[PDB]
Amino acid sequence: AEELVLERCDLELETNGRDHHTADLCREKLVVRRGQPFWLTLHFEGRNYEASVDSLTFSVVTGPAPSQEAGTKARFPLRDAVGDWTATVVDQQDCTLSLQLTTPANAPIGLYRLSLEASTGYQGSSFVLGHFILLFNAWCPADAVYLDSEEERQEYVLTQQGFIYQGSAKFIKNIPWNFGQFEDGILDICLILLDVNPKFLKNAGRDCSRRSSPVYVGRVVSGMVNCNDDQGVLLGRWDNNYGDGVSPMSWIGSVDILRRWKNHGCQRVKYGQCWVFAAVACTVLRCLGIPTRVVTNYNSAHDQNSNLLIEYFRNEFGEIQGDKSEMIWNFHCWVESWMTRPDLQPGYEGWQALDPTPQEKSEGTYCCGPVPVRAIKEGDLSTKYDAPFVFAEVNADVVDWIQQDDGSVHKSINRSLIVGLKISTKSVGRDEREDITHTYKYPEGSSEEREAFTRANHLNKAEKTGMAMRIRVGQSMNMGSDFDVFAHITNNTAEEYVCRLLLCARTVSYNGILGPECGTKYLLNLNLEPFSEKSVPLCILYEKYRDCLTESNLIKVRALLVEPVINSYLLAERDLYLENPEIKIRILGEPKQKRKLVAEVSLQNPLPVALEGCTFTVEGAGLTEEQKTVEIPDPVEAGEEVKVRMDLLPLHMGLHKLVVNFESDKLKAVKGFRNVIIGPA
Amino acid sequence: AEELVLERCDLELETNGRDHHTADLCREKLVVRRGQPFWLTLHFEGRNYEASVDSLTFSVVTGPAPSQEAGTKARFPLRDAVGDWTATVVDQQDCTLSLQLTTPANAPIGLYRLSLEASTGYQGSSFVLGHFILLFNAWCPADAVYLDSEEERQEYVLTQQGFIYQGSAKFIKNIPWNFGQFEDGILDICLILLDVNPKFLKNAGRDCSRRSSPVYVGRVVSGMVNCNDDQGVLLGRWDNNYGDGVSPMSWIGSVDILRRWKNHGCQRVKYGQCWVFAAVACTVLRCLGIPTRVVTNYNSAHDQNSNLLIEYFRNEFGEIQGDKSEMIWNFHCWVESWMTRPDLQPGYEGWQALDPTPQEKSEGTYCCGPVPVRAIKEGDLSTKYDAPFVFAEVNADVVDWIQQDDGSVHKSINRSLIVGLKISTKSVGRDEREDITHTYKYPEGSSEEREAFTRANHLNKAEKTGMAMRIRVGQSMNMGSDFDVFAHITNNTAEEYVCRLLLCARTVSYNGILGPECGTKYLLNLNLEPFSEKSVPLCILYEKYRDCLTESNLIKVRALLVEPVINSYLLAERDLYLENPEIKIRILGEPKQKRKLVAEVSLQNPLPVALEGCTFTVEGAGLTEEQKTVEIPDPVEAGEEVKVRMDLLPLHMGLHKLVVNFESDKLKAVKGFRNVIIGPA
Ligand SMILES: Nc1nc2c(ncn2[C@@H]2O[C@H](COP(=O)(O)OP(=O)(O)O)[C@@H](O)[C@H]2O)c(=O)[nH]1
Ligand SMILES: Nc1nc2c(ncn2[C@@H]2O[C@H](COP(=O)(O)OP(=O)(O)O)[C@@H](O)[C@H]2O)c(=O)[nH]1
Ligand SMILES: [Ca+2]
Ligand SMILES: [Ca+2]
Ligand SMILES: [Ca+2]
Ligand SMILES: [Ca+2]
Repeated sequence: AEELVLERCDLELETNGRDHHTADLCREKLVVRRGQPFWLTLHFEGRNYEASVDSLTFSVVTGPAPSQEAGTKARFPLRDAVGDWTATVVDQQDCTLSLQLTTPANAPIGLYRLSLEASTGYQGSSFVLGHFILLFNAWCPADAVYLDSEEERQEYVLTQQGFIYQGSAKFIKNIPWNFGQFEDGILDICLILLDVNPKFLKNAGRDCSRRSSPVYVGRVVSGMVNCNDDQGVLLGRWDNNYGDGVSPMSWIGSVDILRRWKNHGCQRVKYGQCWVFAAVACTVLRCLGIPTRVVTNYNSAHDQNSNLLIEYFRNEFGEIQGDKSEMIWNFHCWVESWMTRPDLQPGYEGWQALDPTPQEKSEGTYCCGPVPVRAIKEGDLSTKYDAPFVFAEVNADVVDWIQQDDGSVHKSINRSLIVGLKISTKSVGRDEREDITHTYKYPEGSSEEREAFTRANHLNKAEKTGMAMRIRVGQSMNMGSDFDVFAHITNNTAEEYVCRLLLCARTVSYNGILGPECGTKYLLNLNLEPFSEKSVPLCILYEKYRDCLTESNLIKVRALLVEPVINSYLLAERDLYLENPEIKIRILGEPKQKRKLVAEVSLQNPLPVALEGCTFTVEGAGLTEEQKTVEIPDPVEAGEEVKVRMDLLPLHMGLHKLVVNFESDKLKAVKGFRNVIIGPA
Repeated sequence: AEELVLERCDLELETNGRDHHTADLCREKLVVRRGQPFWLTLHFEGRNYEASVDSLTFSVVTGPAPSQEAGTKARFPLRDAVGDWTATVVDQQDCTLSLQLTTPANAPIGLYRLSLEASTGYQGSSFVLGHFILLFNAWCPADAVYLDSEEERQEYVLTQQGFIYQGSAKFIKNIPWNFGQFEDGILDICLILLDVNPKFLKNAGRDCSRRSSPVYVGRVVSGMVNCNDDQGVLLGRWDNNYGDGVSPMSWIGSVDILRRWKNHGCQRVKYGQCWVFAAVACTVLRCLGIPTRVVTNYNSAHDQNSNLLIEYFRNEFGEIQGDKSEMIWNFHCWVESWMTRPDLQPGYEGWQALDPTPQEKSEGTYCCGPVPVRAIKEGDLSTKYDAPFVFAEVNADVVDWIQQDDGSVHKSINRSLIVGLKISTKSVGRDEREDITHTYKYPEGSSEEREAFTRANHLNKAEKTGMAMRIRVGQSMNMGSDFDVFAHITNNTAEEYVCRLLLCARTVSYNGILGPECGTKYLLNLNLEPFSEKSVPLCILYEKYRDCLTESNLIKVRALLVEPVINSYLLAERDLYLENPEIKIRILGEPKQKRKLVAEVSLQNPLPVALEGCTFTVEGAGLTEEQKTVEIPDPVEAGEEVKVRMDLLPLHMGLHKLVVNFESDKLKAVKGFRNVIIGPA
């Protein structure tokens, strides 16, 4: 009469991980997404259920201080048909009972402890079934992070390899990145990352209860990448002397960054920069289920303190004399996260710009975001989370002053530089770049742009010698060779002029730091004939820039054309990206799941001098569980090619993007990638 | 005593089709590759083998007139260990006997009839086990068509969707093509194609015996595409009036072409052009196992009768007055097949240029090929199969004569046109274009090129006013809008000139046919100031070219600059490709094998006028067994976008390239493609 119910072999079906799009994550722990029912199988050694005999209720607690009011702890009874924490009986057969548990769409994210309390009237018992991790659901309708396009959900959540776009605005290069959010151990690393955040240390219960909202999780996640004081994922150095750590450009996948962080206590890992911060932030948010895409903005006005107007003071040569002034970044990277905003006036649901790179502010040094991109486009700077900084970054106006020899400065015309240019992020389902510049700004000169700027109360700036000049490069220039770049002057006036044109080309880092000039040509008496174009060539030599070039291979050409009669100053500036040698990747053998695959990577040295200490680094999520590195024994000469073969074992079927990086003493951070389609065994 | 051996349920294992890389082809018929052993399972209803009791020999015949000397018929006995037609016993279990049959590497290709003659001493019997198709093996070492790189074998044989590169040399567009060699029924269509060829009609036995060599099969296959008289796959019209048939540019996959051919008796299908001939030839050869890649050559000297020197006579405006003269083709397509050549001096193994497009010759009208590309590069025109024609196509010299008003003609300088330019074919394993121009020609001005030209006994042609002119387009121009193209003159001489510059832009077809001019600007007194560049603009209007534009969207700009003092003629010509509107393709639902998948295709109309009778055609090998076509009910207006949804059921897992074509009255043959990765069920 009324025998105690005893259970054994509780199994949390890994088939529901395919249902929850957490298939890769379901390795020795059950990971599911909120707002969606997940299968649960219970095995007993007696009566299968005996509902008319036994009543049992589930209790789940996630935080260290679980609270029912806070939403971190909830207990629910079992019923045969449907607060939104619901456990229901799908079926009973043999000695096995099959249940379907449902989590609320606003449930907090984190590790959960599942306990069952089965009291059959008299007596009864309580014990823990297991542990599971609840992530944001991009497929669950009414979840804050919901995407209506399945391809969009797949690319912005499930896809582990993508492109980080960098280089120059005129010539954009897609550097491959392996986000690898589902690489082994990363989810626990992200949970540790959240569990050591300042809000949690201050009040763990408040934080764990507040982790339901994607906006809070995004703020914390981006903050944990090299933003706040004490613990962080990365440490930032911009001075181009990364001797004691991994170079910022050397990175090819964020997986090793997180692994380095957790393995060495929780010390900031090596050296990181704006793209690295955005890439690891996107890895964390994608792992946690928040749809996130890394975005690059070219000619970005970073470090200005939310400033719409930047004034540059230049000398007679056009070089900027400011010692306090911060230069326009060649490009800046930040992330965008797809979520709904219930703390703002309705209609701001969508892409939110989270900038994990710390920005200078009067309040202090701290990363901006998340601000709806809609606010930036409409100029609604009153929106809560760091709207003016991002808007100023995209829509800053730059004014170039040239110092006259007599007293005051004179205004020059620079039409070659436009801020917030060629905003780009990887397209959904393709390798092509998607230009999202329209998402942040309206078309220039439109009524809609005018009203949006008026909303920011920023209506300033559009001209007053019928001449123009721009920098032209002709055909492409590869890194490691001397090449010519031309300064093209277009005179469409009856007047014929004698002028002074000053050309200076300087090795420049991606964040605007200018090194010493690698090319200089000054003409004090240049004759511009009427209604004609004149092109003055500047020869840039490999030897002149080799020592002081960045790892971003950026070189800035500046030209200043002065008409003396009317004393008119015309300025043209353009950033060249010296192209690295291509990496030729050959896949050897038939590519199949859990089958040895050989990848042969080779590059042909493009320098006059020999390359020494060459090292190939290869990383892929689904292609190799661990990063593969090969060191080349002997130096590689001027003509010679470096070719090596690395064995990989891919355990995931499907498309994966293998990223390769070659590093040498004279050539650094040359990237390559190859799409690999793994078949079934 | 000595019971008769009776067999039943003979099964030709479809698992060996995965072994033979014929997995897609193994549908209700066994297709295997020569030079490799294929599994065979025999079921009996008595003694499993009783070798000490029964001796049985296999006999296979392929042709209609099988001959042992010819190699079309061969009979071989069964032994337990290894003429190269070998049947051996791998294993015996229960009532089942498992054999492994081996075909010779030089075995002829075609349909084979497998017969077994089992005589157990006294009596015995004979009967047919089944039918199988033997194809070229690119994986079998020592087979003539052998590739050492697995990726190369996969792309040049197994890959069913690729790119046909066309457009202009300066701006190359990759048109997607669905070769679909493994699409249902195509292999039988190709065998019918071979079985109706002239050599077979003349002497079937000789042809079937000669089908062992890939060179013979290639000659016949390329011939059957619109080359020889009577039966052919395609019929060619170049006059741009394809009313009664499918347009040459409308095609997106060669599968429908072959199906149209066989379904309607064997009548030439619709209208075809050089790329169509090459595409169907590549489909046939890839289906038959010969590694083949379609190759495009820009500024190709086709229809010249193997001529290394082409003379053009032009008027005062630079327009070509020749009424007999054939113009330089903007681009020409042909195929390349990988095979060894035993009919030539050793060392010509490799890519063979087969040009299925019929070329004018003194002997008659007939397609060239297969000539080793090595011969073209080395200038060894004595090589057997149409070497001088292809070499002349790539390395022809063009001389432009401008007729003087007084008597004779005067020689002009055209540095804007170089023949055999930007030779390109789809890369192996990627969508990127691979430039194979180096494969046909050595670097200009090198000693190796000089000796190669000397081998062709073609050493002619490199100049004698320090001026130059080229056509510049600035930013891209989309089709359906007016745009400006500039004629850029560079004077680097102390002399200042007054000159006459004549600009004429004419709608041009891809094979050089020039329609009426859509832009004209003539300046009789243009002033070029010293040491300066002058750009003269020509406005090309949509209304001016809409009626007479080709389906290739090609427009040829011609500029003639005449200096009168020294009477120097400078010529610049360039072909623009008006870019079509992009097709935005959205994949809806999770993509899985044998699961309904929705593809939404949409394009935004780029014309001033409305589009009527819009029709979307969608084709994919592995995505749809049959071509899917949707007709848009109402006209699409100037602003509006055309968007439609087509259900597809993909039955093959893996990567497939879905090709889409949109056709309307005002916009024609706009292409798009999307890579689709089909997961398992
Ligand atoms: N500006 C720039 N152009 C590059 C770079 N690398 C290659 N290119 C080539 O430069 C060409 C584009 O130059 P463009 O913007 O048209 O200059 P312009 O036409 O002379 O005014 C392309 O053919 C590119 O392949 C680079 O780092 N910067
Ligand atoms: N020549 C040509 N250029 C095109 C076409 N369509 C787009 N373009 C654009 O033209 C630019 C390249 O022109 P380029 O060869 O550098 O001319 P140039 O620098 O003015 O002498 C690229 O930015 C292309 O995007 C076309 O059909 N023909
Ligand atoms: Ca988007
Ligand atoms: Ca001008
Ligand atoms: Ca090749
Ligand atoms: Ca000049």
